[PDB]
Amino acid sequence: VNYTDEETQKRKKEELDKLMEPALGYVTKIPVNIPSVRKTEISEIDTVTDESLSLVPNEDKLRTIANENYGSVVTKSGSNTMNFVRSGYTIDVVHYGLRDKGYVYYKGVHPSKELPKGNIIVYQGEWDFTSNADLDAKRPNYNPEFNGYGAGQEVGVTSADAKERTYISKFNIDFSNKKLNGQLLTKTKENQEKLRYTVEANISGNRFRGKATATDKTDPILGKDSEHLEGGLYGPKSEELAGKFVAHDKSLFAVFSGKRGNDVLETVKIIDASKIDLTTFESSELNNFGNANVLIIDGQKIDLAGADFKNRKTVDINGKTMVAIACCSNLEYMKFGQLWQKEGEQTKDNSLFLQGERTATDKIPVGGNYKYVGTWDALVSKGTNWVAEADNNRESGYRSEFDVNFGDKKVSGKLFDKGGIVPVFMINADIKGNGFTGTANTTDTGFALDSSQHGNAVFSDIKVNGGFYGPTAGELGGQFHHKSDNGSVGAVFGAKRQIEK
Repeated sequence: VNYTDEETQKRKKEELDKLMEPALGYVTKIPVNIPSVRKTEISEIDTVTDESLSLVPNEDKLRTIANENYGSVVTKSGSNTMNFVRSGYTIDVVHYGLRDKGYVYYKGVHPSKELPKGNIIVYQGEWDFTSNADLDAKRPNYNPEFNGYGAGQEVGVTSADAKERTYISKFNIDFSNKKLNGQLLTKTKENQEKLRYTVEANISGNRFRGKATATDKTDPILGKDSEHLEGGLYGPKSEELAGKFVAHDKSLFAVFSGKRGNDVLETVKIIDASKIDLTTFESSELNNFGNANVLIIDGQKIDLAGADFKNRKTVDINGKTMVAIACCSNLEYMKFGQLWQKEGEQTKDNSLFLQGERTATDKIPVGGNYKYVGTWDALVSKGTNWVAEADNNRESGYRSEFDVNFGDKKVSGKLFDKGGIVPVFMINADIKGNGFTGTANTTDTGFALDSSQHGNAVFSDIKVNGGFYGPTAGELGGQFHHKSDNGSVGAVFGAKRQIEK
């Protein structure tokens, strides 16, 4: 007898919900019935963490099984059309028996940090799917759509098993309203299109969450709705998208991909997420899906929220032990802080990081003068290392204070050492869109690294990049960095808008 875990509808729902988590990609295994069971649901749905488009998920393992047992692996990725996303399958087309038949997947690169400012933008692409395996699901021994005897009965049937059919996808993305509609079609050799699903989703960050509605509930393979469709926009300015949905009965796993035309569109930043390497003082980008309170390292997530003012989070990723100090608890829409790899008592790859969810451009205050109070993190290196570490002291801590004039579109700021009553860094920037750009300066003679003859640090007009974050730009953050021989600095800062008592 075949004993399996009883699952409540609750548990099932939760399991589906967990699949809605953003990721670079997803991949599932095509269900193959063991001889004793009549039905095998889709279940092995794994996230994808690798950032290489050329790497096809589990094509390695499938190749292997196609080697030991003889085998013929065919891989469809849509690599000849897409630049940032890959979707499709890798499948042993000569499959028999009980070994792996293959996998269906999507994956992407550079989760978009810029979106088209508005309007409806069309994305065209393709989609693929795998069914579950079921003997008692009225799947015909001859299928007019899918090759072979009893497709979908013992082994999941895929888009690869389709008789002279192409599986096209079309999307309308309303960037003004952050809504998304779409059609998944099947075109025949006679160039006749058949709608199979319609999709609807809402956009948060660079991800969209919604549903796929099966247009023909009488279809034994493609006839079940999905309330669990999730995907993302990929490419620096949302050039492409890819995503997936799962049928509510786990009887279908579909992936899809789209790409917009060449019409040059005005974009807007929605996400800031980068790090400054504290030994080269270069700034690199971080992957991020629009949630500033999560840090994406090597395709795996790290929650930064905590009960303290700032919080230390230690997470193991690919053997690498990562430690991140993330500030602050009063910042709902941004985080910044320290990030390194733990090497026993040593620490490598030291870096500062900043993340924030940019305010809607049309929601930036047109006028008014506001104070922003927060803190900062920094490393200055000139023979010795001066350091700023985020804290909760408004009076004598490592303060950061900001006067924002939304009328004159200017930002003035002071970055204090602790105890000091004069700032060691001074920021002047100009507001454009939902960001600001400027300069950080030391005083004419700068500030001392250690409190004679200990050195003085001096920095002239270092580029400052920053943004406003939150629904109404009530939070602000920024970074600056510079490496030379007369001295180097990496710094990130964050501040919360004030009201007077």
